[PDB]
Formats: sequence, C-alpha cells, structure tokens
Amino acid sequence: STITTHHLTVPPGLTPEEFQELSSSIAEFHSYRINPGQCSSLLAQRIHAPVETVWTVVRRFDKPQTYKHFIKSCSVGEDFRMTVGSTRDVTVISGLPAATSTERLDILDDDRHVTGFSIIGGEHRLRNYRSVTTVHGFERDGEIWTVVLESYVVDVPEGNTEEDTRLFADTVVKLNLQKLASVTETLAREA
Amino acid sequence: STITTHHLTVPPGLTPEEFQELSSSIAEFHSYRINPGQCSSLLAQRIHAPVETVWTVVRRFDKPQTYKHFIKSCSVGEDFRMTVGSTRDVTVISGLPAATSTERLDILDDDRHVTGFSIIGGEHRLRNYRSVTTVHGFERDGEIWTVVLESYVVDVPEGNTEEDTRLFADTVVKLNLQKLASVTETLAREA
Ligand SMILES: O=C(O)c1cccnc1
Ligand SMILES: O=C(O)c1cccnc1
Repeated sequence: STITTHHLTVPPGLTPEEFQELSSSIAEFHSYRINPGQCSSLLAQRIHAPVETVWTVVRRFDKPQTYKHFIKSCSVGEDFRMTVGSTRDVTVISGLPAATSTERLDILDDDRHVTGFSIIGGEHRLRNYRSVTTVHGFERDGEIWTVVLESYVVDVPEGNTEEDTRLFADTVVKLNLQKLASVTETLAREA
Repeated sequence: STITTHHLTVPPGLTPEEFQELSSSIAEFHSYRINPGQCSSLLAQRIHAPVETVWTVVRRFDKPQTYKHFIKSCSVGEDFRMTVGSTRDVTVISGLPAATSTERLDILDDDRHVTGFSIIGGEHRLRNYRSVTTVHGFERDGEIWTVVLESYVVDVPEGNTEEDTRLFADTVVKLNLQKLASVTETLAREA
C-alpha cells in the first residue's frame, strides 16, 4: 500500500508553471492510497474558456454524453437531484450487446469546482473505478484560461498488465477531456 | 441482398455542394452489396490541408497509430512492402488482455488516393469488417481544402442490434478522422 505521487510530476499537456500553481489542489483532490493490483493516473487539459463555462458542463452528472464519447444514453431517476450518493445508468458504446454501467456521484462542490464518480456496476473492465475532476481558473495579464484535471484509481483485472489497463483508461479520459475542451470553447467563442 | 445507398445521402459533416461533387466517387468506391446481418456506413471529414499532405498519412498502412486512437502498437513483416495482400498486426487498446488484430491491405491507389483494409483475425466484435478510405481535393476561388471519405461494411454479431454495432464502428471512424484532420492540419499549418 502506497500513496500516489501525481502531485510531484508535471502532467502531460500542462506547463511546469501551471503545475506549481496546482500542486496543493492535486495533493488535496487527486491523491489516492493504492494497493497492489490497482493503478492510478492524472490527466490534464487546457481550455480557452472561463471556469464557470467549463464547470457548467463538467458538473452535469445526468448528461455525461455532452462531453464523453461512446455514450449511447444516460438515464437517471424520476426525482433525480444533483446530490451525493445519487446514481446514473449509462449505456456505453462497446461493440457488445446493449448493457448499462451504474455510476455513483461521489463529490459535488460548486464552490471549489470538484466532482467525482464511481462505477458501481456493469463495466467489468473497470471494476473499482473512481475518478475526480477539478476545474481551475488561470489569469495572466488580463488573459484567462482554464485547466481541467481528471484522475482515477482502478483495479487491474486478473489477466491484464497494469500498462494495458492504464492505456485504455488514459485514452478514454484524454479523449473525453478533448471533447470537453471543444464543447466549451465553442460555447465560449460563440456565446 | 441489397446495394448500399451512401451515394444518395449527404454524409454528416459535408455540404450538399461537396456531396454532389463526390457522388461518382461514392458510387465507385463506397458502395457495397450487403446481406441481412450486415450493416454499412459512410463518414466524412473536412480537412484544411492539401490532398497530398492528407494522403501521405492515410496511405501509411504500417503506421495506423499516427491518426488512429486506441492503437498500442503495429507490427508488419521484416521485408514489408506497401503491396495489396500484405498484412499488419495491430494491438488495440481494449481494456482486455493483450491481443492482436490482423488486418489485410485490400486497395492502394496512389494516383486516385484510394486505400482500404479488412480485419482478418482478432477483433470478434468486427468480424468481416472491411473499409475503404478516399481523399479528395477541393478548390474555390484559389482556396483549397480536402475531404476524406471512409466507409465500411461489417457483420452484426449474434446478440447485437445493428444500431449498436453501427454506433460503435461509426464512433471509432469519426474519432479517427478527427485525429487525421488535426494531425494533417498541424502539419499543414507548421510545414
Ligand atoms: O469517465 C469515464 O466514463 C471513463 C473513464 C475511463 C474509462 N472508462 C470510462
Ligand atoms: O479503422 C479501424 O481500425 C476501426 C474502425 C471501426 C471500428 N474498429 C476499428
């Protein structure tokens, strides 16, 4: 059992100067105690849009399809409210027969721009998956931009190397963060 | 048994005027006779780069990782030459235990900018997968751009709707074409 070290390495796609401004947030929100058989990763994405524009999309637990790829549909309860412990049923585009991943909302902090979720049923390739996404505003000489950080911890299935699990989860997260950027930059450029 | 009708519908992300310039090419290269239990799709991507810049990337059968997502590695023979009937072994990022998809190069026409491949082993979700990619130059008042068209035909696995198979294959193709655009536009803007 160890503690992750995401707060001591510059995540790809981030400047060292950006990283050093984010160190405390990475320690607070993007650290995990990991056991053997588990792996963890931290991904970053710079977005040329204001923080609240990005957050408004990131915080919509009931509409992951807005920025995530491979979502066929997302269903929530009839009296769903955006509250910790609530769940969503996501239908992922797998090439396999129709199914659903049940996901639990773990964190929602509208003041600090933190959210996170856990996969609690369905996707057997990501058993014990848990992620946290945070949104951060930057300013330099009157210019503003945003950085989104997303980390996860996950169990490595029996009969898989860590390096294959990480490579799948990283690719999904990185692609989703790219879509988040395009979606919110379009919104920023247009609105 | 029917003939696909990709040449009579405007593919998403294409203007009707672009489509009507491409009708003959869609009929020649992006038509398939499909049997029940099979589905087919045509995808388009506009790229702001010259045709040969895009083609140089599209034609590299031995380096699909340059524009495709989820590729861990690609291996070809020791005396591999870029010739029809040649194969490549691609390791796809599945979240599942390491494996390989064997893919056959079906077409290569450097004069008409046509290529295509078939999956001939591995990916059981895409049995009988076959695609064709063509690259087309456009000009308007001295401005030039490119359009890439990619179609496939594939068997729908037992225990799957067509709509789930198509949605997976379409998402993969569309995402790959997006990467192709970014890769080649970067190359065009920079070089
Ligand atoms: O955020 C998700 O839904 C996700 C991330 C990594 C892998 N699979 C799913
Ligand atoms: O082009 C590919 O490699 C591909 C396209 C669709 C689905 N799976 C793979």
